Order: sequence, then C-alpha cells, then structure tokens
Amino acid sequence: ISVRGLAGVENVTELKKNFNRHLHFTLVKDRNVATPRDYYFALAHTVRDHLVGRWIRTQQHYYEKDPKRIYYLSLEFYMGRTLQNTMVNLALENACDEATYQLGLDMEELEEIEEDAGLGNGGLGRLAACFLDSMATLGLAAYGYGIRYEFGIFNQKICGGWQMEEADDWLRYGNPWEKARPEFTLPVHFYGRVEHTSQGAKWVDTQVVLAMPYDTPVPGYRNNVVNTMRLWSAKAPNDFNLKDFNVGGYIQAVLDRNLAENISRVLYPNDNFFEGKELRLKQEYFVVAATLQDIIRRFKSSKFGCRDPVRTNFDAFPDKVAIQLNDTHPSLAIPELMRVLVDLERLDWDKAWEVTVKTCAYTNHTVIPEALERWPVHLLETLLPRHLQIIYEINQRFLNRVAAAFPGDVDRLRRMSLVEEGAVKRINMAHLCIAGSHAVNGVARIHSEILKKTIFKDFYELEPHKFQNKTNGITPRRWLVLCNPGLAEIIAERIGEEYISDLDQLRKLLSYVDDEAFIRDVAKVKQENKLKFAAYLEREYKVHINPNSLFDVQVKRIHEYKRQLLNCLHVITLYNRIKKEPNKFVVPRTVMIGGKAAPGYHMAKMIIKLITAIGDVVNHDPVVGDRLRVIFLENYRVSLAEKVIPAADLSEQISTAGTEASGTGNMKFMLNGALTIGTMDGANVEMAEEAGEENFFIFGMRVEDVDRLDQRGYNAQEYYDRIPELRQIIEQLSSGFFSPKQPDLFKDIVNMLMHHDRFKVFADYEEYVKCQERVSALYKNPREWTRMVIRNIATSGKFSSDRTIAQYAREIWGVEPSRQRLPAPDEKIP
Ligand SMILES: O=C(N[C@@H](Cc1ccc(F)cc1)C(=O)N1CCC(O)CC1)c1cc2cc(Cl)ccc2[nH]1
Ligand SMILES: *Cc1c(COP(=O)(O)O)cnc(C)c1O
Repeated sequence: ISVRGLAGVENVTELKKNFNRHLHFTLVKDRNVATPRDYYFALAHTVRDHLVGRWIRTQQHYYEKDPKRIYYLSLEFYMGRTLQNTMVNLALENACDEATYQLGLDMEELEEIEEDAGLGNGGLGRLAACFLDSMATLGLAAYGYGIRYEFGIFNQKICGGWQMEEADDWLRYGNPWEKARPEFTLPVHFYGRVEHTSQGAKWVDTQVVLAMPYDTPVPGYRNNVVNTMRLWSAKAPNDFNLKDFNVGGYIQAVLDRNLAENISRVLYPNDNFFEGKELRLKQEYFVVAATLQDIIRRFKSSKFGCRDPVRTNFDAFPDKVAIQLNDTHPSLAIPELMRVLVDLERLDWDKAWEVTVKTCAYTNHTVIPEALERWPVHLLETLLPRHLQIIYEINQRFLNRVAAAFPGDVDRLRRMSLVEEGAVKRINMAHLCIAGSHAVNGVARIHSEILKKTIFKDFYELEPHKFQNKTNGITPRRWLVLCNPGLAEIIAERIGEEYISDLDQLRKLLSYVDDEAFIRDVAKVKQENKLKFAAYLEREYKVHINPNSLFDVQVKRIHEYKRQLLNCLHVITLYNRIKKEPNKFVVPRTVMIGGKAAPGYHMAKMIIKLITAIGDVVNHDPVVGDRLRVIFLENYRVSLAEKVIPAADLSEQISTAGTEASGTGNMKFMLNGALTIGTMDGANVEMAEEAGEENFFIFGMRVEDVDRLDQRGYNAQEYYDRIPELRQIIEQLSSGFFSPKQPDLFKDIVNMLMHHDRFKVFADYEEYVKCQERVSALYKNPREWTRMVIRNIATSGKFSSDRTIAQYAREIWGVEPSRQRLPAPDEKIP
C-alpha cells in the first residue's frame, strides 16, 4: 500500500478490538447509531492509547537522567490536526488503515473530521509546531509553553466576495489529545502596588488569576520519545472572585468570573502587526508568570532537590535550563525571572542578572516597524508595577555600559534605550530582549545581516558575539510523508527511508535527474495530487477547474508586503492579452490565492475582494474559456495547506526584497515538487543558492535596489507613464471594469498604489511578468520542467527543521541532539 509501516496480523486484530472497546465504553455508542464523528473519536482514542506508555517513560527518563531542559516560550503553536501525524511518527498508518478498512470504514473520511488546532496566525506559530516535532525527533528534553485559547484563529468565510469572520470553537466536541492537569494549577498576579520594606521590595495587593495546565503529547519520529507541550488556561479563584464582600450581588459575583478567565479566551488574529491592548499584555504576562514558576519548581527537584552542593544554588540554573523566546511576545520572562530571583529567592542583582542573561535567548521574526512591540509605560505601570521598576533598573545599568563603551555618544544612548521618549513613553521590548539574552538570531541569512546592519546596529557594535543566524526549516514528517505519501514513496523506492529524519540524503536524487522512469514517476504523483485537489475543490466548494493547466498558487496571510496585489496585476495582464489576441495560444493556468486578513486590516480585506472580483470577470468570459481561472482559496489553514502544496506547480514568493524575514511556505513548496518564482528575499536566497539560480525563477529588485530607489524617492507615476499595459490595468480598476455596480469600490487600492505604496509594487511589475513568461515557456516542455523540479526537491534537504534545531541546540542551548530510539514502549507498571 506504501511504506506507512507494516500491517501486522496481530496488531490489526488488536487495533480492531480496541476501536470497538472505545466506541462502546468511551463513546457509549453502538454500530447502529454511531456517526462518522463517533468513529473518528474511537480511532483517536485507540491511537492515543499507544503513546501513553511512551509518554510516561520519556518523562520518567528525563527525570532519572536529568539533562538540561529546553523551554520554548511562544504565544502561538499552529498545530493543525494530530491523528495522522501521531500514526506517522508511530508507524501505525498502514495498520490503522487496514483495521478500519476491515471494520468497513474509510480512514481518510474519518481524518477529515478532526478539527485543526489553530492556535497561531501563520509563520511564527507554525515554526514553533515544526520545532516541537524536531526537538522530539532529535531526542531533546524540550517543552513547549503557551496559552490554551478556547478560540483560535477565526474561520474565514467569503460573502459576496468579502471576508467574514466567525469564531473558531475548536473545543466544541472535545479535544482527545489534551490532558488536563488540575493538580498543577499555579497563581499569577496582576495590578497591586510595590512596597519597599527593610529586606527588599514586595509586590502587594494583587488580583489573582489561576493558571491550569493542559498537556499535549509530542511524539518523536519512530524513536519512542514523547515530549510535552504545556498550555495554560485561565481559571478564577473561587474565593476573592466572590469573597471580596460588601454588596454587589451573589449571582453577579459568580457571573463576573468570566473576566479573569477572558485571559485565555481568544487568540489575537494579527500577523506581523502590533496592537497594544491590555488584554494582550495580560496574556503575555500570564504565560510568562506561570511557565517560570513551573520551570523553577522542576529545577528545585532535579538532582539538587536531593543533594548536590546542597543550598539552592541558582549558579547551575543556566546549566540545567534554557528558555527560548519566540519573538518579543514572552519578553516579560526577563524582568519576571529577575523579580523571582531577586525579590523571592533573594539573590543579589548581579548574580540574578548573570543567571538571566545566561538562560535566555531571543529570536527576531520581522523588521517591519508596525510589528514591533512598544508597550505604553502607563499600561505596565498599572498592570505590572514591579516589572516596570525592574525594567527601569535594567535600562539604567545597560545605558551605563553603553556610555562607558562609547564615551560622549549621547545620541547612541537615546537610540539604544529600552525606554522610548515622545508622545507617550513606551518600552521597546526588542531592546529589552537583546539586553537580557545571551543570543539574538535572525531566521534567514539575509534577515540576520539586515539586523546587524540596520535595526540593531548599535547593539551589534556593543556586543557582536550575541548575534547569530538560524535559518528556518519545516518538518519533513508533516510536510512530506503525511501530506505527500506518493512522492515520499517513489523517493524511498530509490534511496531508502532514512531521509525522513536526515533530509540531506535527498541529494542522492540528483543522479536520477536523467532517469526516464523517475522523471515519469515524479510527474505522475504531481498529476495525481492535482487531480485529487481539483476533485476536492468541486466536492467541498463547487465550481470546476482544469487539472491540465499550470497550478499557480500563492497561499499565506494577506499582507501588503507579501504583494498579493502584484500577483493580481499579472492575472489582469494575462486576461487583457487574451482578450487582445483571443485565438492565440497560451499556457493554461489556474491561479489560486488564499489566506486570511486580520479583521481590522482594511487594505488586506480590500485585496481579498479584489481577488474575488477579478475571478468574477475572468471566470465568466466565454472568450477566455478554460485558459485562465482565478480562484480564491477559502479558510486557508494548516490542514488546507497539506492539500494545496502537494498539488502546486508554481509557488509564489514575491514579497518586496528585505521585508519577509525568512518565510516557510516557500520551503514547503520546494520539497513537494513545485518550481519557485520569487524575489531575492528571506530564505528564497538560500534556496536558489542550494538549487542553483538556473533552477529558480528569480526576478525584481534586490535589497540594494530598494534602498537606491528610496534614496532617490519612489514615484509610482513614472512606471504608470512608461508602461501602457500597467496604465491600462489601473484605468480598468478606476473606471469600475471590475466592480460595475460600484465603480469607485477600489479607489482605495488605486490611490495607495499611486501615492503611498510602501512596497513598490509597480517597480517590480515589468520584471515580474517577463519572468512569468519564462515559466510558461518551460511548462510547455513537460520533460524539462520535471527535471528542474527534481533539482529543487533533491536540493531541499537543508531546509528541514531538524537542521535548524541541531544548530540552535549546538550553538545556542548547549545540548547534543541524538537519534537514539528510546527503550521501546513496553508495558511496565512500577
Ligand atoms: O483527557 C484525558 N483523560 C481524562 C480522564 C477523565 C475523564 C473524566 C473525568 F471526570 C476525569 C478524568 C482527563 O484526565 N480529563 C478529562 C476531561 C476533564 O475535564 C479533566 C480530566 C487524556 C488521557 C490522555 C492520554 C494521552 Cl497519551 C494523551 C492525552 C490524554 N488525555
Ligand atoms: C507554513 C504556513 C504559513 C507560513 O507561510 P509564509 O508563506 O512563510 O508566510 C502560514 N500559514 C500556514 C497555514 C502555514 O502552513
């Protein structure tokens, strides 16, 4: 059937009886009233049963061996479905496929029933999920720490071509993969005031919120390791949230509990954009405060909570603990670690600070200013008064270091300050993270250089040893074996299975680039993937597409910097050239654009409407026929990404040079047989450097040309004046050619493009359509298109998150990865 494992005689029988055990005892149902959702839950429990033994022994193992622990703090974990991924890393896929077949069920139909764990917005959240998978596969004692939102990223709906947002009640029917640990509840404080008494400060008169943890197992790939993702949930204390007496009403007091619990209620839907709301900051401190007490409690047990030098010596703290900050969201970990170490444990400032800097590391994910976290001082002052004092003291000592290092440079002083003066004073969280971490990294070579050369130049001059690079990566398990079993099979038929946990081996596929059988195969799985997606489109969304055309797809969050608009202009150009010469031959294309817009992002929502508007005209022009279809992919999420990517021919990564830190969708496409048309931005540079530029479709300005244009001054009118085809499009948008009933509907987009285009869309237009003509020419030659594809796939090995994690571990955390199988799952009950 494929190498989804073995379908052993005894195991398929065992799986079947356990499926039935659960349908009966767990779901309280009988085959006569069980719905597909019941069957999915019976399977979920049956599979989940296989990792409880491993989970207990892994955790038990880390306790006995006591290695250095890695803690990944992120306010986002974009996990997706988890049934298939668990079967994959456990080698249960074929067994479970057989077992359900015999029970008369379709396993694929059942997997579609599982809800996505959408606790993330996009790139940042998915990276943490991939990292988790890699850290388990590499045998690292790691824990993911975050928040358990009952409502994740909103479900996107298209109404009249407009995006509509609807609550993501993903827990509605239950989450079989989480394990509530009520017995580990912790208290988090808010507000209050600071009292300075004899032997130290005291944070007093605080409001308490309880933090209840829910653990989700994270299984390593076929190595019997199961790590833990701990997500906190807000719970109201039953005392004060009722006990603070003297009228108000008893009923009201109970109802008002949903005020303390609103903290873990919903995820903020912003991607690469900062919104300074109090509720956000509360979530940020909530995850930080609970996680730290948990980390310190675990440390106090270790082997110190037995003997060792005897005396709670936090000197060894950094030898046993490493906490990674995914962006600046969990940045309050720095001042909170100081609060505990100094205010509670009573360490002297300097020892506390040495410890903090040595255990904390920070990862930067973007350079656009509107994404930077600058919290108003009055907010931190009301909510976390003690933390504000600590930040001031950290700032004081840091600026003293600066003044010493660069005497008289008064401007460098104000530029480097953690406290920004002006309208309202604010705290620059990124500056805080640099000062309190022993390492700061970019997510791609180009982005990391931009950090040192631009944004954090002053810091790089002060402490150069701190800045590193860690190019992102994706996990080959979910992004190859799970979503593209076909391509994974034909690759394994030739080079083995060892590449699944050592992607570098894909390079061996290079020697099959001239193999007639392989070329036919690689091409065959892509055709099968395209046919299946084409089917899915009519099944769940309904309105046909031609599977023989080139599948042009750009899927990611909708942003001005990602330039979905530039893709739009190319689509209109194609349409116009067809209408001009109808009986001329052109390579058929199905351009698919998908992604969610943040609810408050007006321009982004206007772009979605443009895209659907364009498809309304194009898809109904009889002269166009089936040569050009413009389709907007609804509700783009992880599970949907697993469907499109394997079916794509052209991956669109056209952000303005210097704006996309790294990108990860680009890597997903490269590994699944799509060719890439993009700019020299983020990881794109390293990808084309790995495949060779001849095997990539690069175009547009490079970082340097963008800066040259900025010195000169960007004027859109020039491009509009010199390019007739461009002018025609803009006049088509202005006159209402795409919005008849509302002729001025897109005046906002045209205005922006012409007068305030921060991402110089027009500047890259000519080179973009010229380059698109080249891919169309290569597509016309199936054999040569496929061979280039093989060059990309065979050369994507470097973008596996296992490589990224091995680097973080070795160069930042100080731990050695290991591909050693943990001692079987075998029963055991001590
Ligand atoms: O959720 C699990 N078990 C139940 C077992 C259970 C069921 C009912 C009950 F009243 C108490 C415990 C549970 O502890 N919670 C159920 C929901 C409740 O609100 C909190 C506790 C669970 C077991 C398990 C094993 C693995 Cl390997 C992974 C995830 C898991 N979740
Ligand atoms: C990988 C992924 C992303 C990131 O895409 P980019 O093109 O790097 O911005 C976002 N959302 C989902 C659903 C993903 O799978």
